[PDB]
This record gives sequence, structure tokens and C-alpha cells, in this order.
Amino acid sequence: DDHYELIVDGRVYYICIVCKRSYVCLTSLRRHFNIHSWEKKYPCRYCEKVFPLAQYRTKHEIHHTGERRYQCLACGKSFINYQFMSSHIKSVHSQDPSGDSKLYRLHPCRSLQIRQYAYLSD
DNA sequence: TGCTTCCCGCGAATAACG
DNA sequence: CGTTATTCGCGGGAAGCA
Ligand SMILES: [Cl-]
Ligand SMILES: [Zn+2]
Ligand SMILES: [Zn+2]
Ligand SMILES: [Zn+2]
Repeated sequence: DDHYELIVDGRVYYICIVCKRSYVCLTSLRRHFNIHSWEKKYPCRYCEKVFPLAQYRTKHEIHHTGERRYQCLACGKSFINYQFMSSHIKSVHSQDPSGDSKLYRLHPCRSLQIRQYAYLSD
């Protein structure tokens, strides 16, 4: 196979055969296991780099386009990702975006073609 | 030690299937 | 096209880096 299961207290866990990492969702183990197999490739469409997860490539490509999707709603500054946005708000505004903040806006991705969540443009 | 990347549960978007 | 199976964007913590 590619995993085995483990059950404690009815809780079902899926364990990677290779590194023994534990997953609550089989789809997550599948997502993860590509790291070992490289069955699927995700090549950057701007340079040579290849990635083993779709999202690693996506985040990498955002760096190529320089799009800044995360905007601080307190002062208007924009950031390329959640982490810089959160870092900013905690440091400059002494507030936490965690949970439902209403402190930042995530703009739709426009600088390349990725699946669009409807909630991002209402 | 302040960035930077890596990770995984969750659930919306969509591809596969019949 | 209707169901379901699959993909992968998202949050936000953890791990890595130099
Ligand atoms: Cl922008
Ligand atoms: Zn593994
Ligand atoms: Zn690239
Ligand atoms: Zn701000």
C-alpha cells in the first residue's frame, strides 16, 4: 500500500509507510506522500524549480508576480502572505488577526490563474 | 530572532464517472 | 448533465534558516 491505519479510542489515524507521519484525513496523507514518490510534479511556470505539492508551487509563483493579496485594514499596507500580514498587525497595531478578525482583507488572486473562492469577492 | 518555508485539517471548486 | 471523488487554497502554528 502507501499507508497503514491506527485506531485509538475509535479515533482513526492514517500513517505514512515511509516516514510514519500521522494523518486524520486520508487525502492529507495522499497529499503528503507525493513528497516521497514524486509521482506528480508541479513545475514552476516561470523558472526551473519543481515542487511536490500544488500549494508549494502556487506560493512560489506568487513571488514571481509580486502580487500582494493580504491587506491590513487598519492602515492599508499590503503583504504577499498571511505571515507578513499577521506579523505587521501584531507588531504595529498590537492586535491579532486570528479567528474572524475583520482586520485584514484577502484579495482574490489576479496575478495568475488559480481556483477562485467565491467568498473572497462576495 | 525576525524572517521564510513547511505543514495539515478543513471545506469549496471542479474533474471523473456513469 | 447529477452524484461522487479528487484537488488544492486557506488559516495559522510549527519548523527551518542564517
Ligand atoms: Cl497587488
Ligand atoms: Zn511520509
Ligand atoms: Zn519559479
Ligand atoms: Zn497596518
